[PDB]
Amino acid sequence: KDLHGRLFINRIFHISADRMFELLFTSSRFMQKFASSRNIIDVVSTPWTAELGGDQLRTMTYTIVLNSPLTGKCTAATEKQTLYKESREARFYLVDSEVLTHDVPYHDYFYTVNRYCIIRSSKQKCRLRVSTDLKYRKQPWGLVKSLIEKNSWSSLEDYFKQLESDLLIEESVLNQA
Repeated sequence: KDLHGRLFINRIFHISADRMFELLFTSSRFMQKFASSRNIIDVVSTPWTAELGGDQLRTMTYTIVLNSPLTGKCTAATEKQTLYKESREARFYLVDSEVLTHDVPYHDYFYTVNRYCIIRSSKQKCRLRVSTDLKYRKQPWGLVKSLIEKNSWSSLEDYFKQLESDLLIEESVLNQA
């Protein structure tokens, strides 16, 4: 853990900081393959756009195919991302994302905030840190809250485990030559 939330990824990758940003935060081959493998469909992203103070913003929408008897056939989702003005090309990227689901039970109660930190180590190597917090617009109580928490944290752990694994596979491709 860190002060922001549960720390899911904290790993050195032999991928440059700039390439890591491109992999995760543009419409990359890696992301097309990763989203499809997670049954995330109809991905639409606005362009990264500067706002007055120097942060850059974009919005993504997509549909998560769940096929679950607990959460339903699918859910729409919205992800708003902020690339912080403190970021520096080839050195440091900080992206905060706020993710809302539209259709699952209790969708109006909770949302997630993820913080992605990419820090240069060397010319072709960086550290990726990802932390997530589960936030509430309406506080559930007791057994309802425990159900939301257990299912959300389990789903997030599986997602980031696969993201990490797939980045290690991409790392192998990038370092072959």
